[PDB]
Amino acid sequence: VNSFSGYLKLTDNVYIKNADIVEEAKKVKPTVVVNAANVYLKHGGGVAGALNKATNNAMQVESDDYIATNGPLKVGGSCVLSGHNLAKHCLHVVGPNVNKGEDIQLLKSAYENFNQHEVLLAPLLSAGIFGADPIHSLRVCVDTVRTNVYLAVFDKNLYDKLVSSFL
Ligand SMILES: NC(=O)c1cnccn1
Repeated sequence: VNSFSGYLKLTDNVYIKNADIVEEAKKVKPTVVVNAANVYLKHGGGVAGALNKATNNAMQVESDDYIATNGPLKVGGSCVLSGHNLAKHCLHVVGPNVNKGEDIQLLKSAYENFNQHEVLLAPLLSAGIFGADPIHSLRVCVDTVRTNVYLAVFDKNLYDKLVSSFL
């Protein structure tokens, strides 16, 4: 049993809810929250901007030190950093950004990072300002992630479309 509440069960391991991932993280304090990161860990907008704002910019300070030491992530890659006030850990995962012309086939590689964690609170990778079709992102998630993932969808309209179109 875990603390996640109000989720619709899509599969054996994938759950979904219409929710603000910041508000959900603040309530649950999950072991892992996933950030929709870019390779530079520049948390300017979308899930990343909202998560970083909720940490009072501590996520960005930590991230800048990580990049200064290690250099940029790969598209499809990830790193584990602090979850600050939101979670124990933040898994920063880089999905392809369609608005930068990145290979959508890298979305499966991105979701494979989730398999290193038994339970996660996450957004749909490459959705929102990353430009991918969120229906596609949910299908790749279900077909790739084997660990238990609780998906928070910010938009109510999109949530209802994801549920009502789910195969
Ligand atoms: N939870 C949010 O504030 C958020 C903002 N932008 C995109 C997705 N989620």
